Amino acid sequence: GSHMASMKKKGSVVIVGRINLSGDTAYAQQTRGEEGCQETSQTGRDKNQVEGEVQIVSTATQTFLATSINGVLWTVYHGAGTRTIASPKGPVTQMYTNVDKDLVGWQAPQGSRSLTPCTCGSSDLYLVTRHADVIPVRRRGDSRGSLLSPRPISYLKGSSGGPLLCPAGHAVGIFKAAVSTRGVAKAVDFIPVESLETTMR
Ligand SMILES: *[C@](O)(C(=O)NC1CC1)[C@H](CCC)NC(=O)[C@@H]1[C@H]2CCC[C@H]2CN1C(=O)[C@@H](NC(=O)[C@@H](NC(=O)c1cnccn1)C1CCCCC1)C(C)(C)C
Ligand SMILES: [Zn+2]
Repeated sequence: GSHMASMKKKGSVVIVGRINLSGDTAYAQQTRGEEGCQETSQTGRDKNQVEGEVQIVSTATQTFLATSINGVLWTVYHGAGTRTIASPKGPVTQMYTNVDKDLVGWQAPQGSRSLTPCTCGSSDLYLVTRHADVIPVRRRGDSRGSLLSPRPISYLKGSSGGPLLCPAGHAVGIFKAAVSTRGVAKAVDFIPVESLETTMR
């Protein structure tokens, strides 16, 4: 048995900022502070204006990224689980959930802009991090790329759910995991955009 009246609900994922890629300079903007984020996670009611393609999102314990592609805001299952996302009308249920792909998605919030999937086949990629660094990555397989400049794994913490882009700024993948050796990230693992496209039909 258990006491049902005291069973808690998981909070919603909350948009707390964005990585601004609109100009000549990439930079992180915060749109909600910690107290606001906590309240909004509980109510699921977020009246803030959303802008841009890459959102900074938070659960109760973690902060990471979510990326709009083709009208869906995507992130990683290992970060978001099955959580709703906060919105002006209250919590919004996931439109896609796939633990096997490590992928989730919600309808893209009004005001967001979407990336278009890459069609050029370029293996010269750019990873956008949660601190708005744009890091060159050479594609090494369907779901792997090598960092041109290896970094401590700390550099990539919080970037899960962010985009890998081709030279034309189209979406190639969603960053999911670092391949690390003695704390140094030499490569990255990602969910290829073709996998998102199959999920969408
Ligand atoms: C991302 O979720 C994030 O931004 N999280 C912060 C809290 C909000 C995070 C970004 C990492 C820089 N991703 C992860 O933590 C992923 C997820 C994927 C499912 C489990 C976790 C683990 N993870 C990783 O990136 C890990 N990497 C690995 O487990 C790789 N293995 C190794 O690096 C390794 C090293 N020595 C011996 C054996 N293995 C594997 C390699 C094969 C492909 C998948 C990843 C860590 C260790 C956290 C970087
Ligand atoms: Zn492209």
